[PDB]
Amino acid sequence: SQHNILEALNVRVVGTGDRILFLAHGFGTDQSAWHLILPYFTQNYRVVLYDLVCAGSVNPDYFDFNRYTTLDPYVDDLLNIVDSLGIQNCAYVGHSVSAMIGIIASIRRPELFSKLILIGFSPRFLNDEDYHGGFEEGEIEKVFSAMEANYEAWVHGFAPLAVGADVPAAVREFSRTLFNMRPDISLFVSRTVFNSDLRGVLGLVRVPTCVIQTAKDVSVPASVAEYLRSHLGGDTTVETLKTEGHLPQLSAPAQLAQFLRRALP
Ligand SMILES: CC(=O)/C=C/C=C(C)\C=C\C1=C(C)C[C@H](O)CC1(C)C
Repeated sequence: SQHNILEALNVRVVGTGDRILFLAHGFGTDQSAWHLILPYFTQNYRVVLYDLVCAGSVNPDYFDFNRYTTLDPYVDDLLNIVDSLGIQNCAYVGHSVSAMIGIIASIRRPELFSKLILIGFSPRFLNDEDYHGGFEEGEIEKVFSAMEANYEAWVHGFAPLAVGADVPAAVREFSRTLFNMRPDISLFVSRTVFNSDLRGVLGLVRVPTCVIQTAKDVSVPASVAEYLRSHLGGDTTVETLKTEGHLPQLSAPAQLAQFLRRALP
């Protein structure tokens, strides 16, 4: 139930250091997205990885549509893993939805995180009055229709856009993990995430935070970076990668590793 979570979400611990580094993947991927970055840190860090319940590498029977209606159960899962491993202090790297999860988690448990590293992070995707998130409700409904009508065609068109840079290996990988997801789960999670809004709680963040924005993220306008600088409550830094795309850990691992290396405690 809540009790076999380590096996259910493929929790793996690698590396040698005392300092615990948590690598948390985002939408459409699983923990294998970190495999190019991982060798940069395993000599100096104790690295914890897991898969979100919605990952295609997780048994889809674990995805309870009745439960996973907001981000809060996802946060519960993260903290359950943390507590189950007996982790009292760690550095946390969250990509995409895992960035959103980490924000909430750090408000709940400020003492747990020495540092938040947020990659491809947005507090809100939908545009509001005086807020450019990058999407509109009508647009999103058409995406959901395409996903339902022919998920695989959608993935085929989407994966290259999301990877952004001309790195076929990265596109192929992101496609693979998207195709592994059960289509109805992908759609449901997308609905959940698109209708989330963390703008109200950004000021409550107390933990030191590094935001790593990419050059041209389909999910995150450049304006969001400055917004986060203005609104995040903790000691915050914002930095921009020179490479384009939503998935730097696959498309530009050397550059991402460099940024991480100097941001990490
Ligand atoms: C079709 C199109 O161009 C618009 C993208 C539509 C998808 C479904 C967006 C998916 C996601 C991206 C990849 C990264 C975000 O962090 C989380 C979120 C669920 C919003």
